[PDB]
Amino acid sequence: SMGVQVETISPGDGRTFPKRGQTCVVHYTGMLEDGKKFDSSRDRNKPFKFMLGKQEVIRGWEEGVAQMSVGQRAKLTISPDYAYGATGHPGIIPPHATLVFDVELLKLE
Ligand SMILES: C=C1CCN2C(=O)COc3cccc(c3)[C@@H](CCc3ccc(OC)c(OC)c3)OC(=O)[C@@H]3CCCCN3C(=O)C(=O)C(C)(C)COC(=O)[C@H](C)NC(=O)[C@H]2C1
Repeated sequence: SMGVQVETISPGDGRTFPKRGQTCVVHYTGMLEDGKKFDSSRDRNKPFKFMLGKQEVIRGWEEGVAQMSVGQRAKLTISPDYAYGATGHPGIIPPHATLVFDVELLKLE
């Protein structure tokens, strides 16, 4: 029940929530719980896309972004259980890391 915490930064439209099969178009910035940024689609000036229902992203995103409506900006705090677990992500994220993502849901495709 606490694998991902979603805290609203600015609201969306309150009606359009992503469904399985839909593609979410987002800008994000990921950091360790300490605060050290490890990636951001904003640094590439190009939104990230992922389709729900396909195991395309860590579980904290799959459940976390589905709680967001189009336009919403939110802070997602994801336990290692819902992220990279005991293994981490090769050369990026250590074992048992708590992650924090600033996510803006731009549109659905
Ligand atoms: C210019 C580019 C560099 C090369 N390039 C990629 O190499 C694509 O890399 C990914 C794409 C989609 C999802 C993934 C990783 C997955 C990782 C693989 C995966 C998939 C599913 C899992 O379960 C079912 C899982 O369970 C363990 C693991 O990333 C995630 O889910 C979460 C949530 C979505 C945002 C990224 N995410 C992170 O953590 C991070 O910020 C990373 C990966 C450290 C850094 O991301 C990036 O640079 C972004 C994405 N790269 C790109 O935009 C393209 C273009």
